[PDB]
Amino acid sequence: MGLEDKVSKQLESKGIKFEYEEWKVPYSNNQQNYSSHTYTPDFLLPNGIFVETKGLWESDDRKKHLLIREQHPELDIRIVFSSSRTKLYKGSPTSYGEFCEKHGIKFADKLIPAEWIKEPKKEVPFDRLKRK
Amino acid sequence: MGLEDKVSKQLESKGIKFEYEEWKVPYSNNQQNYSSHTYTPDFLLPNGIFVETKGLWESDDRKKHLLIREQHPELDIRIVFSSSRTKLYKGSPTSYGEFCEKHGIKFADKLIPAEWIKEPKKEVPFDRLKRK
Amino acid sequence: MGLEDKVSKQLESKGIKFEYEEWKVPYSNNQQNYSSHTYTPDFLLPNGIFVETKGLWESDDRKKHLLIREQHPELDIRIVFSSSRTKLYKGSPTSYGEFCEKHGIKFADKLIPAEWIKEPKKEVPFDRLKRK
Amino acid sequence: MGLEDKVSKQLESKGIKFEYEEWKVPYSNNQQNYSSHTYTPDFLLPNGIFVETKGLWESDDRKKHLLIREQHPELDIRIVFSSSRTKLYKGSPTSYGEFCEKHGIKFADKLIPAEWIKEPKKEVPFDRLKRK
Amino acid sequence: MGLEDKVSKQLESKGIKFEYEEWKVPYSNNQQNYSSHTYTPDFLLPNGIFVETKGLWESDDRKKHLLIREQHPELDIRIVFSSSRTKLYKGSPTSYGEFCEKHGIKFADKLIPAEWIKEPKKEVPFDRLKRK
Amino acid sequence: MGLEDKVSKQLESKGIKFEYEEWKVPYSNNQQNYSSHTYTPDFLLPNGIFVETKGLWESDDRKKHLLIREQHPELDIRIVFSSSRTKLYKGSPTSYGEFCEKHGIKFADKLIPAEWIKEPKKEVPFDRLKRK
Amino acid sequence: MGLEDKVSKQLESKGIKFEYEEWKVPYSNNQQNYSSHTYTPDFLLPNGIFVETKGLWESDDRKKHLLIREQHPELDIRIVFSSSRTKLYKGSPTSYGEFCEKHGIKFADKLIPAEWIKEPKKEVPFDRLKRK
Amino acid sequence: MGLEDKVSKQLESKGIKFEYEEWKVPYSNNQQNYSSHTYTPDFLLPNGIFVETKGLWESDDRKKHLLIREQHPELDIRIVFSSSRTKLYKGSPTSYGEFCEKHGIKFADKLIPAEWIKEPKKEVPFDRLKRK
Amino acid sequence: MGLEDKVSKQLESKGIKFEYEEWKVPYSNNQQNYSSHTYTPDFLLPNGIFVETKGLWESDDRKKHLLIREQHPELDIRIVFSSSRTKLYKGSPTSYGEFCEKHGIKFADKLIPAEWIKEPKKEVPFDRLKRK
Amino acid sequence: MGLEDKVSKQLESKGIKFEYEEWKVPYSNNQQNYSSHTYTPDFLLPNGIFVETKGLWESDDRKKHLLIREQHPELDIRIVFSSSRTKLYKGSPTSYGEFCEKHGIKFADKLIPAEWIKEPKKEVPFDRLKRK
Repeated sequence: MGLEDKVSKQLESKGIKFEYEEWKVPYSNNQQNYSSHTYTPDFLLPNGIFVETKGLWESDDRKKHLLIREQHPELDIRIVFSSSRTKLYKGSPTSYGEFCEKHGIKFADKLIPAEWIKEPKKEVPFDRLKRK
Repeated sequence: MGLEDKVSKQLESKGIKFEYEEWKVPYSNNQQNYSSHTYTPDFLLPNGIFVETKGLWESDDRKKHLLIREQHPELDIRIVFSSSRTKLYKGSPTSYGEFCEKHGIKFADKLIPAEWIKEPKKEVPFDRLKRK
Repeated sequence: MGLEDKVSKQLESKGIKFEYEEWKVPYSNNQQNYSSHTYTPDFLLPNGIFVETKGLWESDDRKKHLLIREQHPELDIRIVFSSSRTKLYKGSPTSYGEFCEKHGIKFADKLIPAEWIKEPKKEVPFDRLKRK
Repeated sequence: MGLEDKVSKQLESKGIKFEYEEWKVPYSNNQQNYSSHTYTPDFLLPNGIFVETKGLWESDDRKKHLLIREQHPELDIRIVFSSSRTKLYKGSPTSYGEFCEKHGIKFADKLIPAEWIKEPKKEVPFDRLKRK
Repeated sequence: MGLEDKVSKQLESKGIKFEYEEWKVPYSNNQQNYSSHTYTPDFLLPNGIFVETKGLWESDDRKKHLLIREQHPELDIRIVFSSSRTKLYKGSPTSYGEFCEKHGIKFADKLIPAEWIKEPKKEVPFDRLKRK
Repeated sequence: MGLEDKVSKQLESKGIKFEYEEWKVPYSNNQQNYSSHTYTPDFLLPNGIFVETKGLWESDDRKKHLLIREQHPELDIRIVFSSSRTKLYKGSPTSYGEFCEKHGIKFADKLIPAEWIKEPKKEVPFDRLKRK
Repeated sequence: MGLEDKVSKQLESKGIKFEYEEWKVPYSNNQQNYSSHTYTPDFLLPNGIFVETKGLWESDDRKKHLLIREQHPELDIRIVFSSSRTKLYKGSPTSYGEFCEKHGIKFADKLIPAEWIKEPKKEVPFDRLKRK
Repeated sequence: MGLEDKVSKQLESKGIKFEYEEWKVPYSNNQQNYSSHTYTPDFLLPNGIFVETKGLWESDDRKKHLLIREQHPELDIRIVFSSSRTKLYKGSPTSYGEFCEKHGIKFADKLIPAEWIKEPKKEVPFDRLKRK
Repeated sequence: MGLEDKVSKQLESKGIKFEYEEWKVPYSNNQQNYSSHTYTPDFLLPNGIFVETKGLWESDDRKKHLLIREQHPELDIRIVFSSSRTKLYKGSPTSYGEFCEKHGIKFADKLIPAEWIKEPKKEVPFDRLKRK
Repeated sequence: MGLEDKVSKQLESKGIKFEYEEWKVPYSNNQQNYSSHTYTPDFLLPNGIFVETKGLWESDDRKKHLLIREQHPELDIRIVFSSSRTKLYKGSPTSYGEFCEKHGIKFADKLIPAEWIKEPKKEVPFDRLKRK
């Protein structure tokens, strides 16, 4: 390279004992791959609401939930738990419920609340969805 | 499913007509992949300063220089441009130099400032480094 | 309620003439009201980069962009301004470009940079998109 | 468009095989979608102070409050918590009260302070309100 | 006052020549009176949109507009100007238009844009309004 | 009206059926009235320190003390409480002292700290002050 | 003191060659003087508005203005610049106008707006003010 | 000024009965003074660290430490209290320890941690200091 | 130098009794050493996760962790606390758990979650890592 | 530790082939060193102010001024350049003047402002200084 070379020459002219393309700096490049996936709620109420029954709620499941929320604010996806009191990880002070309150997720225990069922209808962008 | 069953039965008991796992919600998983690579500075001065000559500076090149600054603070890496007055893109008001200034990247034009070569020697962690 | 009755009790005893749940405060919210829309970028490069040529870029087209970004992080969308030098509005110290830089939106001026065109190809989830 | 045609021109000449306005990005917004609602505080004192006795105060009843505030700055609404000591959610360093203080919401515990009752009377725009 | 007196005595006991309720500190107390008022748009389009014709646009008029926006986000009130180019105050660099863009107000010159008229209908809370 | 007329005629020309100034939008004008008053500290020590005794500390009292701190920084005003351990409201975790600490209000209990009385004399702007 | 002795024996018990209360670290403690001062606005219209004409307006005069603003919120003081277009200082993307806009300072260009002069009179706390 | 003249002239032609420089606004600007004060750590460890033991930690001394950190960043001064638990003041919801963490001050309880004792030496500018 | 001479004559031309290049203001310039270091995680599961057990965990160990995090983003390092319930430090409203939650650090209590152990393996950059 | 032991035990019973303290993570913590350096203002005005004239203002010296401000807040050091317009560096969109305003440094062009010359005296700690 002209510039690269002109520079080495500059160093050589001053009798500078430098090192040429000898050392390498190890670093890790974080690529962000976006893999596209699908998530199917368990029940779709007539009023447009979506309900997901969940017994055990893994970290994957949670994150994925949150992703679905960020990317699709037009959807109402709520979770019915067997025990909203269950703790995220054994020994942890945080439950499925709390974590739900935190990121504002509507949830309930054992059965879909009558309130939810009786809620005023809202359009669901089916065209945006993919049926099974 | 257990809890699932119960829910669906609840729904049927109230005669609510619902859709059972009919639709899938598409979403993309923002995966952060971390691949790893090496960066080889052009010259290593006797005082410990690493210098990279650079005619044309690309986008990748920039990000890359930035990852390294974060992942390797101990290392002193500087750029020497054919022209720091060059723009990142056609019509772009922002220039190489402005950019490096904006990120704390010491740089210069055409040749290595004698001042650089005169700065007091500093240690270099050859251990953390690999060779060619 | 218990707290409610306690509170109404203290007041009653104290002889505080007061009104219980008599008035309703007319208020409004847009919480669960997301109307589905579409945004057709101007160009789609093979490597997958979307380009949106914009003359005037008002404060609303800005909101829409940040919006579409959050909802579609899997897509690469940049802007070719007629002038990134333009201020958010006459009377602002900030320009279109500076906005884009702060918000990490890739942009160019008048024409689509060659660098962009020569970037390494990445996938595009056409399913998640509707074709005119 | 001119900019649009210029951009498509450069690309055409350069031989860049590209797609012009072919795909639409399904996105969503709640911009102009405000559903009208009502909030009935629990008590209305003669001096005009509204009091809302609240046991559990979740992260949503919070949003509604700040909301109703902005929209009705002319009204005086305070909260009698069963416990302002409660944290926003188990796992938070912040409590109900501290939230209220930061956001400038007047609050008491268990009972309506006498001080409140004895404050100097101020008008109330009953027209702007619907009575149950 | 017991405490007040106990303190003076304390000062007297130490033969401290202090001054008693002699000086006053002048300060101004800013009361926030909320006067309730009304604002009548000039035209109400069938699609729920409100339009206000405006020739001259005083500071009062502006502020009031903004108030109406903050307090009633459920209403669509737009302004048709004779000259959106007119400057706020003579000599000023800011126009009715710019000020409009700034606070995101939809405006137009001389006539209601056909686009506006053709916009998709939206409910108007008449019950919330007061007719003339 | 002129521009008004034109608009309405435009509307009629397209046969659009509109409502002409039919409804008024109610809103409250947040007026900031600035009344002015005086504050009379209980004692003025020979060193320039103003002291206010205070058994029970009300809400008005607090705000008032705060206006003065802003409007009159030069003046050194301190409170002496019968009990700084007292709460602002029943059940309130927050106490007088905590409050003054939170706002930089030097205070003390029962009696004037001899340390105060011992602090070096500072000027007092009697000019800016009024007498009784 | 106890802690000192417990700490010095600990050191000594380990044979730590330390230095005991040997060196004095110098520094400078600061207090704040308050010089009473006065600012004479240029004009005082019949409605109360105080107008101050201004050509140059450096950071120094600006600060003093904001200061006066804090201490005297009850006063309406506007500025008539020879040119609000003049930047705060050479190089700044900001001007006197924008600065004032951001700080709530009501400003104008060349002459006192007819609008100001018409605004409905409001009382002035001449008590708080000193006459020339 | 020319601006002053012009402004009044326009005021005159319109016949506005204004007041020219007839009133002064009393405000108080505050100057800052400095005291040549001196501090004195308790112990001076071989590795440079200055350890100061502290029983009751007055907010005053708390200020000094803040100053010294700043004024002498070349010095390492840590604190060892009889209790890093003690609260800043009566009823204080904050402990000395919290204080030090908020400002980056290294502390310890009862005796000097061995980790500190073994910490690597670092020059101490005895010239910038004074001997007892 | 020119400016110096122009400035000194100006002073002299006014008869200003000033002092010329007489005093030297002392200060301390700082550089930053970089000591290469290493941290040995406690366990390394088959899927890549590095687990580090922890009882006490003071600000010092916390910082080091965050540091390691910055420099080595490609590494999954979690912590198993004896009790995440333990506050960062006495008095803090925060605990090890919440701290980690806020900082993205994946933590657990008492033992290594079965979930972690099941997570799908991911590559480790052993190049970047040194073996014991 | 007991925690370490327990964690591995559970790992063992489940039969997880893990690696105990088998890998070190190379990271680099950086220490901070200080140089006893000395600065020297150009002129020392009677009122205390130290005026330093400056032609080309290197970013290096820019750092020093920052340090000195901090390390010696008891001193007033201002700058007079041959141009407060000059840019920090080649292609720099920032002027020396801007620099000083961002850090609160008082500057002037060509000669020392008379305002400075007439500014009220303030002690100068000649003891904390050294003579040329």
